[PDB]
Amino acid sequence: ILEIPVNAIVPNRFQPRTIFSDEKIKELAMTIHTHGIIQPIVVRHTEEEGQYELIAGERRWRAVQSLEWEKIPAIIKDFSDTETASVALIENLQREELSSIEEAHAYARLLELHDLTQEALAQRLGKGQSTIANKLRLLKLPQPVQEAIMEKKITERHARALIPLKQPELQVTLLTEIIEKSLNVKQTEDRVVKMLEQGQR
Amino acid sequence: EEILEIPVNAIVPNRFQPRTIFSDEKIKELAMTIHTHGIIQPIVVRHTEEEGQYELIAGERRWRAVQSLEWEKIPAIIKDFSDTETASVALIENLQREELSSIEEAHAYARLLELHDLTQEALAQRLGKGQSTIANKLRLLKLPQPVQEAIMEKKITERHARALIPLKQPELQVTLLTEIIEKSLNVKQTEDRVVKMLEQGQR
DNA sequence: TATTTCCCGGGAAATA
DNA sequence: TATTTCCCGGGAAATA
Repeated sequence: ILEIPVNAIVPNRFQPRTIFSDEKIKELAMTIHTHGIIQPIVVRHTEEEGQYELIAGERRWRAVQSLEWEKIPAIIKDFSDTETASVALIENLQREELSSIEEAHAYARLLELHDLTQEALAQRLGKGQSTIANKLRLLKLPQPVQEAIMEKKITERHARALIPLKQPELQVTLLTEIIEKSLNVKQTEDRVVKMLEQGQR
Repeated sequence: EEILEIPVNAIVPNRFQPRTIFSDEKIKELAMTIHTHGIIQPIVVRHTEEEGQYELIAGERRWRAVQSLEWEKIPAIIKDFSDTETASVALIENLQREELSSIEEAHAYARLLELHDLTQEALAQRLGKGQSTIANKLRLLKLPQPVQEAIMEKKITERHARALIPLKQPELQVTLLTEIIEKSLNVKQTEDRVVKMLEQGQR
């Protein structure tokens, strides 16, 4: 038995997220408030270190979330015969892909250090000179926008669509609107066009 | 160029490269390809600060395969690269990461479904994908081996191979595969070329 | 391994 | 090199 952070636990990832009745949870939380915690939750380790995935006791975990405890008693499971092999597969599938700005910084360094042409770099990476150029352009964008690219909140084309505005204040404005209204790039491109007619008036 | 045999014990991973994670099965799969035909693409290394010790530049995967095969020696190409060159070679490789082919993913999905007795829905949930995306990959496993190789060798795209499935006859599919390559057909054309061949099945 | 339809961002050709 | 244009396969919603 181990006490683990309530924030570290996530529901069973293969199953759909369960939705419990507030009354049934309150009814369970009142059973914990009276008699205490009686059965610890069962979890395992995720790909990340500080993070656990719930196997059993999702109901009890939710009860202690509402009771606002920082810690929850838990039983860790150390499975290998299948788990470790499958975790290797799922990780080999969900390979961590570098963001536009990450690549842009990588391209910038490679061009500075080894005095390469964009053509030369594009050749090596099996890409078009224009693809390299349009990534490097993103480096001129405001740091808030660059973070949104990294945090994968927006796509490359989203950030590219902001470049024409040229004014950092106008860009960070739309960035928040893109996220809040979940705008696609086609919408984002139009939203820019319309703001460059408000620049005329 | 020049190939030389060096001690497996003398080689260390690329400093600037992040600590790689390889599947024991994928390594064993490579080691068994070396054990059978007795041929390896030689690793690229350089000399360290110490003598008789080499630092790996490329081919960490192949080096690991020969470690498990328990050979004392590994064919290698020495390069006089500076800490900057070595670091940039690590970057360019970290950029041009080998992305898994449709068939590779299909085989991965099939195993994951066999192992954990999961639904396609369940797997799709875990991988953050749509049930249909999982289904349509697994479908490719029914295609002729020539077509499956073309996917792997990246001669055609997933959607190309998917478009062949309706031509339920393996002979008709391998026919179009060659036509897709020869005429450099996109998927839209390949879909039409199939429709037209299912009116030649009527005639 | 169920299949069809089709929207949309990657990314490169065209262009400056 | 930097910028504009826009085609097309990934991949998921819909599934006469």
